[PDB]
Amino acid sequence: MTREEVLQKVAKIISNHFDIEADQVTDQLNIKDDLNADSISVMEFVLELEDEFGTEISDEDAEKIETVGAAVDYIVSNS
Repeated sequence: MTREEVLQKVAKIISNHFDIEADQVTDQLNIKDDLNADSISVMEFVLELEDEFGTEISDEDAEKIETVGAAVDYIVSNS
């Protein structure tokens, strides 16, 4: 629910789904681009995060909030 739990989970699920480093994952390293994750996948990642954390993610911002920081900064700031 907090920035910690969220940041961790996201970093884990992401570092687990892709071949990125859970330690390298930085706000300046968008996974969507870095990993080049597909578009459809976004519909899934944006869901799990919205479910686990329990927050509504817009359809537009959902295209920007696809980075380590762009994610937590959204889930947290949104609460």
